[PDB]
Amino acid sequence: AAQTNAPWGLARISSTSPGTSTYYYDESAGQGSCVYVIDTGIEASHPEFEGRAQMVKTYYYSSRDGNGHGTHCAGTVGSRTYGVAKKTQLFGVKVLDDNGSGQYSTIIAGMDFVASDKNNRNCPKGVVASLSLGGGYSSSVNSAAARLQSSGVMVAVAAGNNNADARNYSPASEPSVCTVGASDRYDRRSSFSNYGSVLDIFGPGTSILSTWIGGSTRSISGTSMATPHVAGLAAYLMTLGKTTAASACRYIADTANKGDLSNIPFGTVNLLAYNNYQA
Repeated sequence: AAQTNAPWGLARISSTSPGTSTYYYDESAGQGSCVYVIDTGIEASHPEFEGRAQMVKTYYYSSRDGNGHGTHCAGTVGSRTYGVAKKTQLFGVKVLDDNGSGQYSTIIAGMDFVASDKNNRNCPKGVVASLSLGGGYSSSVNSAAARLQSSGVMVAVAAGNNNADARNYSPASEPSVCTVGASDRYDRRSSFSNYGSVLDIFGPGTSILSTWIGGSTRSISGTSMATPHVAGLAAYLMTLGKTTAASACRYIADTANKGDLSNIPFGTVNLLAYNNYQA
C-alpha cells in the first residue's frame, strides 16, 4: 500500500532517506493487533479512527480526552490518515487528567490494568502499549513498566523532552521497555529529545500531524509523538509475524536506519525506526 502526501513521520518510517512524502506499508496494516494508548484518553468518535478506537479505562470523572494529547498519540498509532498501523485496535487508558498530569500511582495502576486487560481483548497478532508520558525517576513506575513488558505487551515509552540523559526519568529509564527518542524531518535529534544509553530507538518527533480533540487535527512536537510511531510500528510488525512483543524493540533496532541521525550524543544509539517494507 502507498499513502501519498502522508505526514513526514509516516513517510520517514518507510524510507531509507528523509525528505519523502509517501508512506509505504503492507496492507495488513496491523490488523489483528492491539495498541493501548495510556494517556489522557482518546476521542474514539473521531472519524479518523473508523470505529477502531475505544476507551477501556479511566481513573477520572470522565474517560473523554479533554486535552488532545492522547487523541494525538492514538492517531499516530492507527488513524487511517496519520497512523502507522491503520487497521490496528486502539484501547484508551486515561491515566492523565485533562491538564496532561497524573499521579505516578494512577499511572502505575493503568499499566497493571493493561497487563490484565489484554486477556479481555482479541489480539491474535499481539499487544502493544504506548506510554507518551513520563516524569522524574521512580523505581515503582519503572517496575510497573517492566511488569507490563513481562506480561507479554510490547511497551514503548517516551525518552522525555528535557534534552538530558533519560536515566533520570521514568518509565524512560526502565531497560526492559522500548525508550523512544525524537527526531525531526531533517534527520536531526529533536532539540528537546532526551538521550543516553537507555534509549532504544528514535522516531519522528518534531512537528507531527495527527488527530486532535473536537474531530480536528494539529501538529505538535515531543518524544510523546515519536513513541506512537514505534508503538504503531511494533503492532504493524507483529501482525506481519516478523517479531513478538518480547522481541519487537530489539527487532526494530536491528532493522532500523543506522547512523542517519545528526546531533546524537556519544553513547546514544543512532537508530531510526524503519518498517523495512519493500513495495
